[PDB]
Amino acid sequence: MEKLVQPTPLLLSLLKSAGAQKETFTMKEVLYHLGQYIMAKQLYDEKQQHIVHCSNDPLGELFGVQEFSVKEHRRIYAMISRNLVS
Ligand SMILES: COc1ccc(C2=N[C@@H](c3ccc(Cl)cc3)[C@@H](c3ccc(Cl)cc3)N2C(=O)N2CCNC(=O)C2)c(OC(C)C)c1
Repeated sequence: MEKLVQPTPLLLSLLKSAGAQKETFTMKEVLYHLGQYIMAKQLYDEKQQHIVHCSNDPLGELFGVQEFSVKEHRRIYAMISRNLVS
């Protein structure tokens, strides 16, 4: 089985803008919708497309960074865990 987690308000709002419909998700579902948000907002770098630019988007406040690479899975997981109801 997989644990169902509960995104805090800001993260949840970004997930729902990407199409998410519920309030609890597996981590796989959180990541998927977050990736969809990034694609929709065109936050990825044009030239190195694994790089995500947050400096001009609310995602930047949420995570607390300016850029991250989708290769940094531990960093991304950490940023998400900071934004779950404990
Ligand atoms: C070569 O370009 C790529 C390569 C891989 C990813 C990626 N890889 C996936 C991923 C990344 C990190 C983790 Cl921890 C798990 C899965 C997933 C994802 C999930 C969460 C976040 Cl915050 C960002 C991306 N994520 C994506 O969402 N992708 C993958 C392919 N299909 C998509 O719809 C876009 C990618 O994401 C963009 C949105 C930047 C771009």
